[PDB]
Amino acid sequence: MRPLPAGLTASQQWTLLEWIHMAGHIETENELKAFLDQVLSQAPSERLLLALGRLNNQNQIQRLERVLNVSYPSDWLDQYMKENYAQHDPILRIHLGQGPVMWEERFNRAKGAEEKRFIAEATQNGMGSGITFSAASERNNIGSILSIAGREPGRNAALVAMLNCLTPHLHQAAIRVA
Amino acid sequence: MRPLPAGLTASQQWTLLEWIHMAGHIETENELKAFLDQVLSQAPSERLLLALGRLNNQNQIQRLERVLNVSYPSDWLDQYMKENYAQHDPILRIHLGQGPVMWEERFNRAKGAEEKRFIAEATQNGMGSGITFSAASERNNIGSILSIAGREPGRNAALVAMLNCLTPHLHQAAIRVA
Ligand SMILES: CCCCCCCCCC(=O)N[C@H]1CCOC1=O
Ligand SMILES: CCCCCCCCCC(=O)N[C@H]1CCOC1=O
Repeated sequence: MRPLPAGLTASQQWTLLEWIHMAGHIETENELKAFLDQVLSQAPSERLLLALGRLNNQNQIQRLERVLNVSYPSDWLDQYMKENYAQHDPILRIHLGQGPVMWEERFNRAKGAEEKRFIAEATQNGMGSGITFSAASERNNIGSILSIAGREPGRNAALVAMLNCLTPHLHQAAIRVA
Repeated sequence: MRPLPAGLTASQQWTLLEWIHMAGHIETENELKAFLDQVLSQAPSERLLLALGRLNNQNQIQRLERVLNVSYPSDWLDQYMKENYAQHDPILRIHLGQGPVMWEERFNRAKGAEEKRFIAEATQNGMGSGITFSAASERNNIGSILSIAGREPGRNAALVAMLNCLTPHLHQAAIRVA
């Protein structure tokens, strides 16, 4: 169980409490999207996506089970699907449950030709910077990712810690919804 | 979704945050008992039980699915089973999800002969006073009760509100465990 954030203001503590409390009441996809809309309204980004996947033995997604697009550009997602980006996107190779991953950091470390191609295209589409939080359940090798695009979220240590702590609860909600 | 408590101190707010955060990570019966042990250590009682049941159309338990005895006296539970108290105990007739129920209040309103008999026996066994919190999911007509014996918990408005808010999360955990 990931530790709760230190250094939050009373308002930030209350927000996180509200978020986890609300997450525990989510039963439907509509409720989940609506809740993610509200979370996003508190973050310096307009682009959020949650995905649920079946995992390999190293907690990496081997199959996407459910994608809940809250606010990624539909044209970007259409391209991602058409161009087979799932196979090249470094973010889909994360070991879920191992801590938040900053995209710029991960992208800078990419060496493969197809990976670099993807990164260049993501960059042109305003997706060169962002953060992905994750949680995994080995009850049935299933995990979730919460992705937020932009440079500003990663710079807000409090928000990062709050979203990180929310993620396991979003994961349980996503399992219930699925 | 039940509203979060007003008037909590920062320490009480933190406790509730820790409880709901922890509840969302519970996967096994062992984890659930251990967690309930920790919650009980924060309440003026030594007697706690959680039960999961299938519900009728009015959100009353029609069948007990799982009982997790944390600290009810084993002899009391043995008697409860042997003497068919499930059929007479006013607390098992609660409409789950309709707010905390104070036992003394409920017991004072009992008119049936067998009900009164049960109440007299419960009273002799130190179970004349207490509180039952509840939550229900109509996804599959399933609900949980959290019972705590004693007069002192009910007198602590903050604790009552905190436990009440924790209960839906205990319910989701109990479903996962079952
Ligand atoms: C089935 C295809 C739709 C699933 C797309 C899921 C993408 C999740 C990982 C993620 O956030 N990657 C970022 C990295 C840069 O650009 C993206 O998009
Ligand atoms: C299958 C039998 C065991 C299940 C027992 C469940 C009891 C839950 C309701 C409850 O807390 N009633 C109180 C009221 C006074 O005395 C009790 O015990």
